[PDB]
Amino acid sequence: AALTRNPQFQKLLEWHRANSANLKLRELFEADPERFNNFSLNLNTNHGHILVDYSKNLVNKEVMQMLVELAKSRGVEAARDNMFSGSKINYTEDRAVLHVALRNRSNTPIKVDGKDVMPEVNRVLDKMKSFCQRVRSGDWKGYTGKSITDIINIGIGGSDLGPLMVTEALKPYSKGGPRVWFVSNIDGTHIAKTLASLSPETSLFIIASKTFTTQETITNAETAKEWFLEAAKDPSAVAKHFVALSTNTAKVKEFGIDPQNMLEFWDWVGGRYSLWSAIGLSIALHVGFDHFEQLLSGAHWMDQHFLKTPLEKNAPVLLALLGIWYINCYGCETHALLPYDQYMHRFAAYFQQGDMESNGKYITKSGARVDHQTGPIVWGEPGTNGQHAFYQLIHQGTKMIPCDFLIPVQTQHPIRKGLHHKILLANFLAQTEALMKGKLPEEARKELQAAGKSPEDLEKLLPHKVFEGNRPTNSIVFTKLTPFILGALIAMYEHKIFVQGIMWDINSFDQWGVELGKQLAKKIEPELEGSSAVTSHDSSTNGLISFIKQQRDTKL
Amino acid sequence: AALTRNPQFQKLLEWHRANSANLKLRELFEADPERFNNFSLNLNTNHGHILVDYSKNLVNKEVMQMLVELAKSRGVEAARDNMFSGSKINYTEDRAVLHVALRNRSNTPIKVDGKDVMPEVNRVLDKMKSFCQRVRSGDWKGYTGKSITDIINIGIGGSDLGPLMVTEALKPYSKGGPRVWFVSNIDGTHIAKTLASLSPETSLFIIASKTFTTQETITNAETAKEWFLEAAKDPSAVAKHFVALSTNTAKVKEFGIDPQNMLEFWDWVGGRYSLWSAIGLSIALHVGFDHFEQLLSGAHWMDQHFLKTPLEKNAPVLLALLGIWYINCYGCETHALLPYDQYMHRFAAYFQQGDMESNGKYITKSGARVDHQTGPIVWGEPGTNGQHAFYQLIHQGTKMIPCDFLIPVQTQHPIRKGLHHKILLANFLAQTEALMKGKLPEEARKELQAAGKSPEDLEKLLPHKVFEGNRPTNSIVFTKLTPFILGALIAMYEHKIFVQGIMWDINSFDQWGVELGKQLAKKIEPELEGSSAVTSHDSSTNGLISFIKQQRDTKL
Ligand SMILES: O=P(O)(O)OC[C@H]1O[C@H](O)[C@H](O)[C@@H](O)[C@@H]1O
Repeated sequence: AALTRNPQFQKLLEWHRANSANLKLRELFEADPERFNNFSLNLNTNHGHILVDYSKNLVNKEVMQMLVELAKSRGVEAARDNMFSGSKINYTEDRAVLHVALRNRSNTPIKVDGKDVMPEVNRVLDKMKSFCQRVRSGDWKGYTGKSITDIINIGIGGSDLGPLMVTEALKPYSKGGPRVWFVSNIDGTHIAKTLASLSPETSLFIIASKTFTTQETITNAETAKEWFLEAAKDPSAVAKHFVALSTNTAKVKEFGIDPQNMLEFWDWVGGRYSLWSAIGLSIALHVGFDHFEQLLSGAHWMDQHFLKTPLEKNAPVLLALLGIWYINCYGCETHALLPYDQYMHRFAAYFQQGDMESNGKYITKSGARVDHQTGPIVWGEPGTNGQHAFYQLIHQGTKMIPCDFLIPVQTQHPIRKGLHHKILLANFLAQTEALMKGKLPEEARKELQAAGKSPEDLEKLLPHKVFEGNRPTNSIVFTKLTPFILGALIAMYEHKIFVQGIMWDINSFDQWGVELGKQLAKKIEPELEGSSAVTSHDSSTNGLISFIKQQRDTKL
Repeated sequence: AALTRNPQFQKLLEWHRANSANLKLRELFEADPERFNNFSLNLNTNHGHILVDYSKNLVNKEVMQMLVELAKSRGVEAARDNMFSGSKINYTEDRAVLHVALRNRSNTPIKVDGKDVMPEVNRVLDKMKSFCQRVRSGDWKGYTGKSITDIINIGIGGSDLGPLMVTEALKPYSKGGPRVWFVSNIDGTHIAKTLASLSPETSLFIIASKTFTTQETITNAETAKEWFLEAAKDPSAVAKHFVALSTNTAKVKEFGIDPQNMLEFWDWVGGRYSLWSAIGLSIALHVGFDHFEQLLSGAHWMDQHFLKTPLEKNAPVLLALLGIWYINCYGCETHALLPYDQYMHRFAAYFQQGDMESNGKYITKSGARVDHQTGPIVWGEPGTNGQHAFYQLIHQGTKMIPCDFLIPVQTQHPIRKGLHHKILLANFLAQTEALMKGKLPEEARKELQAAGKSPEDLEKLLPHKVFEGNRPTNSIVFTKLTPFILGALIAMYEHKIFVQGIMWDINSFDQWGVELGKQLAKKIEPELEGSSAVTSHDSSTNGLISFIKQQRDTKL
């Protein structure tokens, strides 16, 4: 595997072995009054600032230099330039990787197979803009002559998580827009509970699927169409109530939607990088096309920051390198995303797909099996909720857990003259300070002494009250969570993921690991029908099927 | 540390070192046709069946025997009896641990300080019943004389997660009940967006907190009171719209709440074990007291199973033991909970608190620091959604991740003559089969050959298409997700957590690790107010505060 054979990596690992035990965050800060200044980036986007403070990490000047040299030796800059120029860097599928084209506001040509993609990107955006105007204005009418009140996105994974997360995060920008609903699970609860609250006369369905063959999405779409036709009783009315977002015109036609009712995207748009494309239609419908364009513009700003900045001062590069340090040198399995923002409640779930489906890989570009760790398990809940759930384990468990804490300076709801946001900010700051500093036995002893505890009760309680500290965090703070800033943040993590994949020599852009489960499910489907025993699998699968058939008709 | 010095543990570890590399799930099933039969428990509760199939784990007869022996020699049987009898097993706080008393339907006396707690448990339950009749019938009137249509639970952590997860899971049982809302985050978005959808005339607030001084909860509660009084304009009207789940009589009275409308619980009720207490009021209001009683009865059934069953066939003990094997022998940091049920969408988040805040610990009963791992990081999303987000990494990444797959046989929504549920079940079954079996080079090769790939393309793609398999799972299948069965499931995991804590020699029932962040936040809060530079912390905390003070003025 290319990483472990790399001499710059071996140097880093050797240094970690010899010296890492001596790194103490409390002491790093005491020895260096300039530590924050030297280990943070303050990015002025001209539409707000993003501060990436990486000073509370187990690093020094030497470590950062070694990490930057490693990025250089792994060819990160050339790989990046190849992505942006439309090279077919998705080598297992022989595809370009061009989510950066979707938000290329500059309109500089990007060629695939000698042909500029920007005219077709811009054509679809124009069509999206026109459609959003028609629906949001009340002009677009349903089959009984009423304006649309509800938009229902039907899709799963990449066709669900982005639009859901973004509409949730940008909820204050949705005033006067139609309601949005997301249906994703094949579990019939999902579509049933949604349809229960809706009228066929005023509901517009958006069928979102790159392939247009995904079982959950097509089944859900068929159920929706059946519910719709039971009321409308007119096949021609489908064109007023269903729109398709796909690359696969043939399958869209087969489902019963005309290409005029389809907004297209392309094979070089990965599903988990797709919200910037036609897949973002439900975002644009909910918040308006203007705000959708600002989302794209913010991503574009971050794209240019990634493209043009020297590695040592490049935000997604530094984030990627810190992650490699913890993954490949410290062996940490996980990475927590902890946004102190209730609107961002689905941000961590989004990056579960974005990170884990990209970099949860084990074969390199050479065909070699990796002999090192690749992508981490991503998880998290918004602050302050998480503090009262799982921070006990972060402070006093036995796992090292790199955390990114995120927060806007300005709240969308400055209620009680700012009291709530003041408290929120205080907790944001205090938690990373606590994780860094800890509490020494001598400090805990004095607290117990002052609390009026007896020598007997004191000694029994003391060790439980000690915080070992030295737990590293990033703090990412931004002026306000606007559409533009959100776009910049999402793109920043997209590029972090890219940099890590290149350093591991894996393909961040394929997903062969989902195929086997789909195949085995198609085999089991027919076996569930009827009351005969199944014997064709291992004894567990067979036994679970027996239980299902036995318990099917028990009237509880 | 006790565990590492235990001879049964050292034997298990030595066996792992010598033999674990040769455990292959495919081979284990091939060699033993009785495997499912001998490595599963089919529990008949008389109100449905719960099948705990642990056969797809990296264990054999000898391993389970070694594991059960370790549980015995770590004192699991004696510790359990001590919990059930009211012994003060929460040893750092000198407290009993009696969530089992809350649902003790048998009413067998359980004594704390020589006094039976059951009369008081039953009195509060009776008051809850009365409250439910009043609100649900429409007899409880708001300040303008109208029936209540909306219930708002205000609370954090254990005062929020349980009621939220259970009302979400039991949504079908809520017919005729008032709508329920949960406000928890201090982030003012949470209360603001909730109150915007509400009428002061028809909304009832439930303030959930032991001390009635918890900062986030009391601040949110005070904001709700202010909004209410803007419309009502009469301090005496508060008593018709605010109730408390608390013991602090004076504070509740000062708030304006009729002390009649305070429902009590006790210090032996841990927050993360509290939904079974007065804290469950919002559940009982939403689905009715009868269904709440069914929830308690399900937990009671599992309590009796845990208490009376020999270890080798005791469901929560076996789950705990498999966890110890993966944590302390294989070194797996995480445990995934994957319910194939949209109604269970908050189940994993609930057990983040239940598990991580319980067992994210590092000091043993003797005061010594553990020299072994304790509680895992718990995470997950409902199936099938997770398949399209992160299962790529579970199948083809570099992490070993024990997963529990959960599903009901019968759906609450059998739409399209059961087609959706048939598909859901097929995926549930197929994913654990896939994780176990993988896909061999010989199988992938035939697929590439059929696809018409060239010799060169076949060779290059082949390793990317192989699934190594040997990834262990539990499958937990149950007749239907009723209130009773849900209660049984929650209690099962409560007791799994308890068993692991005993084996690690830690206190599952305190939470000293949340204290430091609370102290540091209280110090920072007043520092944010004015314009002056803050220099009293480390340079990162100071620099982050400087950025906040500079950016809060910026106009975008
Ligand atoms: O957009 P679709 O063609 O319906 O595919 C949706 C999804 O399904 C798959 O399982 C893959 O995990 C993803 O890459 C994707 O987001």
